[PDB]
Amino acid sequence: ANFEYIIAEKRGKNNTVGLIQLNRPKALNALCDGLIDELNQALKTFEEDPAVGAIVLTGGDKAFAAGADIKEMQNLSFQDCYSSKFLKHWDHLTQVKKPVIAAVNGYAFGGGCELAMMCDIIYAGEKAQFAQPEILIGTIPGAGGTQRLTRAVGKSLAMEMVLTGDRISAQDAKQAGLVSKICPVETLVEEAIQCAEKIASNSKIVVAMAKESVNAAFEMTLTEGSKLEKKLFYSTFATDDRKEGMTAFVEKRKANFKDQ
Amino acid sequence: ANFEYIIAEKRGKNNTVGLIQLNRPKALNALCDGLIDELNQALKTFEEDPAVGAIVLTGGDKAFAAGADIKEMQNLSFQDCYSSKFLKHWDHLTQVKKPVIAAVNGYAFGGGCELAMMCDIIYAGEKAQFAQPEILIGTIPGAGGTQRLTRAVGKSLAMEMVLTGDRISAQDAKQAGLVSKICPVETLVEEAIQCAEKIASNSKIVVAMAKESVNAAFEMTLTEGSKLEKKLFYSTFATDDRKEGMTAFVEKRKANFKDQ
Amino acid sequence: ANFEYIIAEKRGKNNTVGLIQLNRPKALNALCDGLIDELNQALKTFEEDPAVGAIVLTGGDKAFAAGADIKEMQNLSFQDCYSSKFLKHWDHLTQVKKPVIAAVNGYAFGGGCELAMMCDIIYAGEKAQFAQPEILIGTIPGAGGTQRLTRAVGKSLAMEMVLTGDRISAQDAKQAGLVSKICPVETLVEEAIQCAEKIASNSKIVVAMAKESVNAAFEMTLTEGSKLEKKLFYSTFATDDRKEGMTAFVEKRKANFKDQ
Amino acid sequence: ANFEYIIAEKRGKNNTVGLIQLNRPKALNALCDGLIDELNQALKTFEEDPAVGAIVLTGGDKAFAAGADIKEMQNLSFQDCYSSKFLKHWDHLTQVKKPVIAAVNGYAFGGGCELAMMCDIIYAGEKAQFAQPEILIGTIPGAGGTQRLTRAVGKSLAMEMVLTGDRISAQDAKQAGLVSKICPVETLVEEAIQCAEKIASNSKIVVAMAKESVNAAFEMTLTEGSKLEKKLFYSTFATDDRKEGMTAFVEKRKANFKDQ
Amino acid sequence: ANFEYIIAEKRGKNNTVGLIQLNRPKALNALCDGLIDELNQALKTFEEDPAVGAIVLTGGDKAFAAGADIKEMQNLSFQDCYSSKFLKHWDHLTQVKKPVIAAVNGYAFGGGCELAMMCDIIYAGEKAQFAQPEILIGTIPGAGGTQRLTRAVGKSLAMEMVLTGDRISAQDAKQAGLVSKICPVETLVEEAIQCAEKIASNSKIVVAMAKESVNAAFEMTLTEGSKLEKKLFYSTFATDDRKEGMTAFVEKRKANFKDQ
Amino acid sequence: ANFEYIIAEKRGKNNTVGLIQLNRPKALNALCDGLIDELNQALKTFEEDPAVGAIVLTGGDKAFAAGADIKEMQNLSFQDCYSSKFLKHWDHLTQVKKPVIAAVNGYAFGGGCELAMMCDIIYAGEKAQFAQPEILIGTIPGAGGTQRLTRAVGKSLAMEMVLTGDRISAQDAKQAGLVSKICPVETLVEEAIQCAEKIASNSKIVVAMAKESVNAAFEMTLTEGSKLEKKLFYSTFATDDRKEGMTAFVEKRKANFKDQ
Ligand SMILES: CCCCCCCC(=O)SCCNC(=O)CCNC(=O)[C@H](O)C(C)(C)COP(=O)(O)OP(=O)(O)OC[C@H]1O[C@@H](n2cnc3c(N)ncnc32)[C@H](O)[C@@H]1OP(=O)(O)O
Ligand SMILES: CCCCCCCC(=O)SCCNC(=O)CCNC(=O)[C@H](O)C(C)(C)COP(=O)(O)OP(=O)(O)OC[C@H]1O[C@@H](n2cnc3c(N)ncnc32)[C@H](O)[C@@H]1OP(=O)(O)O
Ligand SMILES: CCCCCCCC(=O)SCCNC(=O)CCNC(=O)[C@H](O)C(C)(C)COP(=O)(O)OP(=O)(O)OC[C@H]1O[C@@H](n2cnc3c(N)ncnc32)[C@H](O)[C@@H]1OP(=O)(O)O
Ligand SMILES: CCCCCCCC(=O)SCCNC(=O)CCNC(=O)[C@H](O)C(C)(C)COP(=O)(O)OP(=O)(O)OC[C@H]1O[C@@H](n2cnc3c(N)ncnc32)[C@H](O)[C@@H]1OP(=O)(O)O
Ligand SMILES: CCCCCCCC(=O)SCCNC(=O)CCNC(=O)[C@H](O)C(C)(C)COP(=O)(O)OP(=O)(O)OC[C@H]1O[C@@H](n2cnc3c(N)ncnc32)[C@H](O)[C@@H]1OP(=O)(O)O
Ligand SMILES: CCCCCCCC(=O)SCCNC(=O)CCNC(=O)[C@H](O)C(C)(C)COP(=O)(O)OP(=O)(O)OC[C@H]1O[C@@H](n2cnc3c(N)ncnc32)[C@H](O)[C@@H]1OP(=O)(O)O
Ligand SMILES: [Mg+2]
Ligand SMILES: [Mg+2]
Repeated sequence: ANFEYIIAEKRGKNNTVGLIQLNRPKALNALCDGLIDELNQALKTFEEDPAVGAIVLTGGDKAFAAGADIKEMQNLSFQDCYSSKFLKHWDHLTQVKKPVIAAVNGYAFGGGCELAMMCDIIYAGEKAQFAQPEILIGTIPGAGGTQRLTRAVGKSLAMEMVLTGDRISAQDAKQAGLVSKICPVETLVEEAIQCAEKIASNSKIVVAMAKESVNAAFEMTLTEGSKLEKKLFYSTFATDDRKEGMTAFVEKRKANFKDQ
Repeated sequence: ANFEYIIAEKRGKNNTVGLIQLNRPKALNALCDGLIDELNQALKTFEEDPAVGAIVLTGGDKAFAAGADIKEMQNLSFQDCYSSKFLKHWDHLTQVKKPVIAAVNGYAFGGGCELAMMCDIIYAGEKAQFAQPEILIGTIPGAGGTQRLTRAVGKSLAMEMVLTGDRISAQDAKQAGLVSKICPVETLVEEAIQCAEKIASNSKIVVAMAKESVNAAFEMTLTEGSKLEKKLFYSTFATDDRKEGMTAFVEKRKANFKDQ
Repeated sequence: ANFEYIIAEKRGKNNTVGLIQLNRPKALNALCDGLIDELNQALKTFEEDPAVGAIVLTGGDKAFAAGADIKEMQNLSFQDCYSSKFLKHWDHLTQVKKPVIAAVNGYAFGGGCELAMMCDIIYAGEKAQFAQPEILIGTIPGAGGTQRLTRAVGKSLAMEMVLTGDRISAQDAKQAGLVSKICPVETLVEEAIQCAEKIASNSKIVVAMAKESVNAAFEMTLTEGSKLEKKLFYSTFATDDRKEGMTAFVEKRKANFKDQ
Repeated sequence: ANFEYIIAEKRGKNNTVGLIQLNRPKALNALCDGLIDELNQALKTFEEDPAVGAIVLTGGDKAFAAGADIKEMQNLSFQDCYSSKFLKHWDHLTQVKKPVIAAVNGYAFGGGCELAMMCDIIYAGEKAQFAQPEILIGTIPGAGGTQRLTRAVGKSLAMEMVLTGDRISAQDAKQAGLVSKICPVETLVEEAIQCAEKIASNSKIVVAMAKESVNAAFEMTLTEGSKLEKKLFYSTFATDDRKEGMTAFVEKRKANFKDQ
Repeated sequence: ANFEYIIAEKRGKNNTVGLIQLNRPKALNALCDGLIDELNQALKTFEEDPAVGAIVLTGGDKAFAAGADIKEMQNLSFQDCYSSKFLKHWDHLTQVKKPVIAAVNGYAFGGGCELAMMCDIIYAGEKAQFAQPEILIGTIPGAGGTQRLTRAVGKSLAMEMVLTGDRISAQDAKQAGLVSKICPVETLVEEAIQCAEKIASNSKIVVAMAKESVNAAFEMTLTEGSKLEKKLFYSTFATDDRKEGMTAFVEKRKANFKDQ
Repeated sequence: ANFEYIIAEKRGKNNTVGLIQLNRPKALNALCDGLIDELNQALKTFEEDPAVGAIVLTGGDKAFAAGADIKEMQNLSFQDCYSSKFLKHWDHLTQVKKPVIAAVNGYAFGGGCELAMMCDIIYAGEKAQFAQPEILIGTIPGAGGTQRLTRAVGKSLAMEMVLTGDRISAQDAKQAGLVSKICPVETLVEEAIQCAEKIASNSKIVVAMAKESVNAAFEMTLTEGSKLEKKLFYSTFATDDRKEGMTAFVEKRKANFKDQ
């Protein structure tokens, strides 16, 4: 559809991966309400499509997302934070059932780093940079900059970034555990699509159950997380893909999953 | 007693280290019911042995453990998994009170990675590989593979492995946090025994309390985890080894612990 | 004030950073009760000063802190713990609202490692070393040596250090996530003061909210932690520094925070 | 609007209370998808309405709600539950930030008891009956019938109701703590509206913060829940109603809250 | 089988309920090692029986259980308690998948109250009494006496019983939430068996899922409890009894469950 | 002493119970900073006094405590609450390791209800009343009024009291779980002292462990709470009172505890 701030298209072979690109190179991909709206619409369309198995959220080659639009929240009041339209539709990424890969190129600061952290996998470019400069403008992160970041890179580095606003390179993010792979700036998006393709080639119902169990590691205690994982594991046997997948292995052949 | 799938013996000076070697070079150490039953028996006898202070779990030079036998759970239905005696004796390692070290040589896939992740310390070989290919056969990890992994390597890398099934090298595991030390393939087992020897050289009662204190980090909040650690710290003053160890510091000599 | 174990002074330009140096180059900065008292007093004075924005905790070039004085706790009984004046004023550093940076040079063992882990940021020297040798004296870490360590470096490395007492290098500490920056031995203290200055230049009220939100990651679930972050983010709009910081950005100028 | 299964209207003086009634006497107010969709619409309309301060959910004199429509979920398969439009929009009532009072008359079984427990306050009639008969049809509660009930009436009584499917009288629910007030069958709705009017007479912002603080008790530990309550207590000081409410108290007059 | 301290028999029509009666009227059913072992054996036998659907745990008319045998743990030591197993095998009731009903007649003190609290449902006689007199002998509860009690009766009453050792009447336990139904002394066992029969008539697989859902209300947060309950609810559709139960309702007939 | 708002004295035989009375009949025992400062001092001296075993907190015959002084927080700013001295030192009552009983007579509103809930046991008079009218002045509870209340009386009643500011009778508090015993207005304090004396007749070190175990119910999961109870149960064997208490029981005599 006609989008002013993003470009939604299905990339890769078999049209199984959905690429959501943020088109705003004049503001370094500023996350305004209009952009967030289009982003949520695209995510819903790809999540409600049987062909799409995974989504790849990317930006530009110079900056993935420079965070929220300060020009909009400048004059916001405290009362305008609780009972208003402003800043309420940011956590839609956390309610998606299909895997979402984050291709980060250039600056990913504030809302951008929060947007990437909300995604399952994060692929960063050789020149990518992450930071939480909220402290430099008199505010703190508001979408996971102090919760997901701390759990990923630890307290020592999280405290520094959040309290100093300094940037970390893609290498430090890889070494700290924030990102899983570093790819060239020219092939970052292609590598993310290739990864999404491999993920979409598996049983979607099982992929969702897996994502749910992995995400449950930050909301439960290990003892209960294990029991919840085993219950989801038991439930996999109710699907036909489980029988097909295991039967293919014993017969030494490729499995043909039907998403059921 | 006789064993068909494992080799159990005591190693190290004074025979203070119990070695459990998975012996099935034809199935890449497939974790079948027979192997798990013998593994639990080997863990039990070493647990009830007052001479053994630590246990070392190892496999083969090419494969540590390939996971559960897919040929056995192929025909299993949902009703069987929930209330039938097939997949119910995998979590005995979590109940072992003595420290356990996992000498991972070669493939540690699926149940193997979980088996190693359930131990306290994991020593990996130069050519060791870890993966969670459950998604490739139409299922998800069922022994905490999505809980302990996520807590160690992070959501980004854990999500990829669980959703893509791709392998990670020993170097990637050491940098993430899954394994602590990388050893040559020919010296892995001996170095793990040498580490177990150092552990067994301390008071077992205090070694058990310390092991329980570390495990509490994944089951309680940081506030309550510190209070529990405080009470366990106070409990050490009720043992003779505490007085002996501290007295062995003021007096410049070697401590002679008595496990009491 | 006159101190016998520490040297409290305000370093850096404009006197915005408070430095607490443990001066005991004969027992490797053994954390005696008298030292802990002076340390708590210095922390209180800096925390109750409108000029100090951040604190830097450091020791000697050869040793940061060798842990609690075993000479004192040698003869303590089980009743003397749960019920006396012994080992009770250690966790005061956890209640300090202002950021604290740990400049670790040389040995940081036992209580010294826990003392460093209680801080928000840890800068380690090239020759610095961390360890938890409590197991060698018949005791276990009782001030967060297992809780804050396991959550940072992982179970495998934490279990090893706690059950073996081996020393990890500054490089390994950074790769695991315990420390954020590896600074030269001759410039460690200066770099830490510079970092503290960069933190003390931001809105103190916002810096406090940021620290508390990051600490919440270890006390709450990811869902509730995100909602607590939301309310804290909303509360920033009630301060004057929030508007000044954002207006300066829109106007492309420097922000002059008033700490309110 | 044109509702086929509900009757939404603003009752009470000043139209500050929104009444949502379920009109399906021929099915004991069975919760079908159409009924739930209309229920969610009425909730959103009253939530966005600036005049409505509280909502009152009620049914018939003989049945509040007899649970979900079994005729619809009869042929549903396991795959249908994890997809395909089925059973997703039931928890919308928990996201309503405004207080909701449940006026229960007659049968409140299964989904009806869950819907009542989802509300903040529950007023039951002299003849009201609560039960969880899911077990009698080969299923279990799926919208909190095993979590909120257990937390209110205890494990002993919750187990009996869930495992046996027996009913409890309004007198039993009040003594157990499930309902707060027992009103006559002829004046249950009026008393519920009166309670809603009293709640809609104070600052809506403070009412929202209060409701969130109460729900916080079931999502965190007592230590963290107290700190959030304290932070919310600090936050309300930024509102004008806080100053007006207290000023009126000091001056012995009626406070005129402006909801800001 | 041959039991010296208990009487295990299968009571009720169709032999679907297993009754475990503690036969020791000379020590008020003091829970000794031998008694606990026999109790565990009887539980295991009933749990591994395809006919028994529920278990009824009862004692004498004057005493259900007077707690652990002080004559055995008198000369015990801290070392013999932490490492050497002398007190374990008590939590065998927490691992039972089938519902267990506690018919409490007379004294239920210390271990007896803990034994009853570990069961799912508790039926108390008109003259039954509950207490935690551990404080009177210089000890505290050790089998969840403080955890399960505080979560049912409240902090005020729990604190009083634990710090004073006073007894509460069956009526008080009923109003507080520790007992669900008060039965006459001469009909307590029969009514308890009747309730067990009502539980032993539904799908065992679904009854187990329901019990596990209720037990989970004390191990995690509400938001996570709702998710697990919803997932377990979805899983019930993979069983045959679910379809049979719902089809019988639509057809207005009795359901014939087959435990699958 | 020279107190101006309270009357602290040691009542009961042998002077083993410390009575703290709030003397302010002209303000319904308003909790101002001066009262709280003296209350903390009275709690400190009684906690350090080796003869006092329990404390009893009481008010007047007409009012226990009418909440914080509104006239002192009227002109407070959002920055003052977060940075200034105002509204601090209220949680000291929760840090008292010795048991504390709350004798509530008359009004217990706002801060008074929270102050009473902070104690371990609450004895209420026949005419006592509890309420949380904070909502009527444009504020919410700020000392656990929602956390501890909801966890005791339930969500249904807690929501009503917090959102309507309605008063509940002493009978309602007893049936809900807020108070444990109701006593005549003329003998409330005497019965409270008698209860405190009973608690003071047992081993203080064990009484402390017991209180710590009960408070643990509101900070951890049921699984972890049970394990901590066991460790505290094991730690009790290191005390001499444990041996004395059990030795007296088997010998049918009265135990002479030595507080160690
Ligand atoms: C609860 C739901 C909402 C909560 C979400 C959390 C709140 C937030 O995210 S706060 C926003 C965080 N702040 C930031 O991330 C950093 C702000 N941006 C910057 O500092 C810099 O622009 C930076 C470092 C990224 C790159 O700087 P630089 O290369 O020098 O180029 P710069 O001139 O500044 O940017 C070019 C254009 O991008 C604009 N821009 C950059 N970032 C933003 C932004 N966050 N908002 C609005 N405009 C922006 C610039 O203003 C400029 O536009 P123009 O000249 O037309 O006015
Ligand atoms: C908690 C209750 C249970 C929960 C546990 C969680 C569930 C699981 O663990 S699922 C099992 C894990 N999944 C996998 O391992 C995917 C399997 N991929 C492989 O197995 C590959 O063998 C791999 C990559 C390890 C090595 O590949 P490769 O070197 O080419 O050897 P391969 O060709 O497969 O043959 C070696 C022998 O090992 C057998 N084998 C390997 N893995 C398994 C296995 N998991 N089960 C049974 N047999 C196996 C092979 O079938 C083969 O035997 P054979 O010639 O008689 O047919
Ligand atoms: C509230 C809960 C708080 C408690 C939480 C956990 C409890 C603890 O912290 S236990 C203490 C930590 N344990 C340890 O450090 C094990 C000790 N190993 C060492 O201390 C070594 O000295 C080490 C490795 C740091 C450096 O050793 P090295 O360079 O060879 O020199 P060394 O001779 O040992 O030290 C020089 C002086 O420091 C003293 N010293 C070193 N550490 C300590 C100490 N922890 N306590 C007392 N004195 C110490 C030495 O005794 C020696 O003094 P002296 O010559 O007068 O006898
Ligand atoms: C997020 C996941 C989704 C959310 C999970 C929640 C889903 C659930 O698990 S809840 C489903 C469980 N609910 C129940 O079991 C209660 C079922 N109802 C009954 O058992 C009885 O009707 C009962 C006990 C209320 C007594 O009613 P009674 O006085 O005997 O008269 P009865 O004839 O049964 O009812 C009159 C009409 O109501 C219908 N009715 C009653 N309940 C239902 C129902 N739950 N569904 C459909 N129709 C119903 C009856 O079928 C009958 O209609 P008709 O004659 O036209 O077929
Ligand atoms: C990891 C943790 C696992 C273990 C944790 C469990 C911790 C515990 O349970 S500690 C035990 C706590 N229980 C108690 O304190 C209650 C002890 N019993 C009593 O106080 C009283 O006997 C009471 C009130 C029940 C009834 O008293 P009363 O009616 O006057 O009759 P009484 O004479 O005392 O009892 C008759 C017989 O029962 C014996 N008996 C009663 N209780 C016990 C007991 N707990 N242990 C051993 N013998 C007991 C009596 O000693 C007496 O035997 P005998 O005449 O041969 O000496
Ligand atoms: C975060 C750290 C701090 C957080 C703690 C939480 C914050 C709070 O507690 S907010 C305060 C909440 N408490 C209240 O709102 C109740 C205020 N009290 C009342 O309203 C009365 O008790 C009431 C009407 C219920 C019964 O009182 P009543 O017998 O009718 O006569 P009343 O005039 O009100 O009382 C007599 C004297 O008591 C004074 N008084 C009563 N309550 C207070 C109070 N909370 N503060 C100051 N003075 C009070 C009255 O002002 C009056 O004094 P005066 O004649 O000199 O003006
Ligand atoms: Mg890491
Ligand atoms: Mg109750």
